[PDB]
Amino acid sequence: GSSGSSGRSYEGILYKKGAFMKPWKARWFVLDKTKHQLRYYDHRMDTECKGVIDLAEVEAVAPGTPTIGAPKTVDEKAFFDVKTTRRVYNFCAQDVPSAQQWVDRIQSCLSSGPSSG
Repeated sequence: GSSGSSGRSYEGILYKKGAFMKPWKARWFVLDKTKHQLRYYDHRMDTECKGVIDLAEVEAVAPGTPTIGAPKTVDEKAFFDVKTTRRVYNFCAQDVPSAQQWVDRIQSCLSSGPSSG
């Protein structure tokens, strides 16, 4: 991170696969490093958070490719899939880099393993 002070975590635009008539939906996600969870609100600063993704339940992530429905803004070197216990998630930032940061972030808080080394 470093860039800007910001709260005690990160926050940026994050879309989600459509899987429906309509294309992907752009939502405001919240990469909480302190809570290690994924909080996304329908609208920037909504009454309450709608849905959570325990990063601690993330198996890993991989840079996927732009499919149908996705935005024609971001590139292919941005989209990143998030694997969890529940199911696979399709996410992508609004930039090739901005995305990489999203990954590194999520990847920076995957699952607890062996310490010391």
